[PDB]
Amino acid sequence: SNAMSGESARSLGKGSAPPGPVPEGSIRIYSMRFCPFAERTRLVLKAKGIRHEVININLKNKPEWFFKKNPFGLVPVLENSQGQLIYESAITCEYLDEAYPGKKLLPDDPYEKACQKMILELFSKVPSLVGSFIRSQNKEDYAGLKEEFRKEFTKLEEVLTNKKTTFFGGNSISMIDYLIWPWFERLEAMKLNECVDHTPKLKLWMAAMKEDPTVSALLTSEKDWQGFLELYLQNSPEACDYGL
Amino acid sequence: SNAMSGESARSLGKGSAPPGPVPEGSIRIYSMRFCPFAERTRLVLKAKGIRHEVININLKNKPEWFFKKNPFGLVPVLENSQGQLIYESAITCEYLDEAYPGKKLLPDDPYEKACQKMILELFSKVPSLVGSFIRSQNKEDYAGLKEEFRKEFTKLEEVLTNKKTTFFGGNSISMIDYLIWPWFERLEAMKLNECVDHTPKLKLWMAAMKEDPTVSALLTSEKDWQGFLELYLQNSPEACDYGL
Repeated sequence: SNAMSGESARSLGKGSAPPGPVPEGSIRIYSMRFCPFAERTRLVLKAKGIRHEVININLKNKPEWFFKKNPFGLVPVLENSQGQLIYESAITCEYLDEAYPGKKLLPDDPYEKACQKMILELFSKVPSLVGSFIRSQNKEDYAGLKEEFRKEFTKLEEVLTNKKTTFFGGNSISMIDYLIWPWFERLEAMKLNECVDHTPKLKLWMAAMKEDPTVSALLTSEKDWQGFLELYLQNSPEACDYGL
Repeated sequence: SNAMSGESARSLGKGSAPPGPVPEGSIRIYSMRFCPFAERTRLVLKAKGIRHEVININLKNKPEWFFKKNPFGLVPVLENSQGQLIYESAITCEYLDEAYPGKKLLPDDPYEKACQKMILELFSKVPSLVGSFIRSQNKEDYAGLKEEFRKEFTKLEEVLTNKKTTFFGGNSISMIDYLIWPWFERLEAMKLNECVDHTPKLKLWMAAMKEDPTVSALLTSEKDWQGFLELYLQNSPEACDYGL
């Protein structure tokens, strides 16, 4: 398969040197191959056809210089040739949509843009629920979390039902779809396919997202992801490079 | 004193008569007189000179119809004559800045606009610390929380230092100052004024904000705030109307 983004780039850990300045005409993304928050930014870069380079950060052995890129020490972080730094996944995505030409991902209409950001807050509980599920130590907690997924997924189903459209912002894929897609991308890998069996519009949306050329170009092995996940929970410095 | 931002409106609770229609050319804000998040929205409405009506919600006796304005059941909520509903304080502020004429509060530059949103994230721990502080009942826990305030205020002082500006978005007042002002406005009332003494530029920004005409027009009694707070902590249905 053709390696996209920074799918083959080994991560930078403790003792790595700070990278050199970003070349003129390019934008750098500090990312992690399996981070859903950094995937939002990689999806936008691909969709808009922005020339970019990827540096992967070993999130379980972070270089001290990374905290100079983002004081929170989290990926994604964008860095341009002027040395400007942009962090927070949603801020990185909105910045790229505004600063570069190509397909316009967010609507200009103030209310429509506000709707995409309100849908993002309707989704906000999913990332921590995904977190609690992966760290689940017994069958009782495990089963209850599946019911929570169904409850949160129903709120998204309601948005699609009212909008009477395939995607969260209309007939075509827009910003909001790319912002929430990295968590749905892993549902099958997490064995959570049953959580969408009472949300038919969201299940059709997932199928339609899998067919998008940008989405499709970034898909990776479900087994590299489970393998990564096992090591990440063990706080392994080898987690972020699993499969390389 | 002269009320120009819903200071005189008794809150609507369970059983109360819901409001009429929103007049054409005006916008409604569902608010609460002492809510710092809804205050961000009131500051933006006043600064831009937007015709608006304030409806206060009794947060400790919430009408069930309010959940149809915002499924989260929180203020602020904007509602126009077309029936569009906008919620989440930061979303309500950006929407008003984009949709209406008057003074521009957010910068035109994509990076400068991204900086405002990253500074809001650097401030994001302050509301939860304020929550914990007001609930503190131990001398050790009281002193400990003050050290955390000092550390969060230092992150804000560093932004002002690096920028060499009076305000968080330049040498003139802008969106970001209004978004964080409602918490600093109350430090004196909470007996936390001394927590800003180690952050000189932050203390001068507080003085400068106090002199802004928009900030000054929304001035309230420190004692009304304190009295409201005691009752709010007791989950009293009389809290939101304190002073009326």
